Amino acid sequence: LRKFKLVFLGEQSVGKTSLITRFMYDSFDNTYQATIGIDFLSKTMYLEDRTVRLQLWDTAGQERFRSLIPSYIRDSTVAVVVYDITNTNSFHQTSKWIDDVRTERGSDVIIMLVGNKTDLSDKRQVSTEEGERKAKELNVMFIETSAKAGYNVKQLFRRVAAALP
Ligand SMILES: Nc1nc2c(ncn2[C@@H]2O[C@H](COP(=O)(O)OP(=O)(O)NP(=O)(O)O)[C@@H](O)[C@H]2O)c(=O)[nH]1
Ligand SMILES: [Mg+2]
Repeated sequence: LRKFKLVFLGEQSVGKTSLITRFMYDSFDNTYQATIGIDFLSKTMYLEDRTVRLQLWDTAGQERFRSLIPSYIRDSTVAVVVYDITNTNSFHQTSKWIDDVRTERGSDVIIMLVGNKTDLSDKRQVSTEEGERKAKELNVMFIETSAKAGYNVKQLFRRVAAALP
């Protein structure tokens, strides 16, 4: 089968896992269950009217697990790097995650920068335009989402899939 190989990266608590579960299961939980190490989903699905093997690695944002991540980045055609629009540190820290992807794959990768939690726009600390500007500077795609609301979650996956050969 064709593969659709993604890795989710980003600081702790930004909503990596929640994006994945909203997409795959239409499921969201307010309760925080930290990802420990690297979790994995492999599923045969239909993409754009073809059978595709999804291989999705969901990494922990905690620094203590970061040493595990390079081999998973190496095997991933798509890297999804997530931040929380309410947390400026999480936004600036996307740089190291993108650098980690470049270290392993150079330009031979699709990267999507995601500003998540737009349902919390009252608490927004990073503008949409700041995100767009950073993405363009780094030569990566950009989207804003809300895993909680189910906003732009399917679109995230559609857009990275559309970039696959
Ligand atoms: N309001 C709101 N909360 C969200 C959103 N996405 C995730 N959360 C919340 O933020 C917390 C962390 O979410 P989670 O998906 O576990 O984040 P993660 O990036 O996978 N964390 P880790 O790196 O620890 O695995 C949870 O309490 C979850 O409910 C969102 O779009 N909006
Ligand atoms: Mg997680």
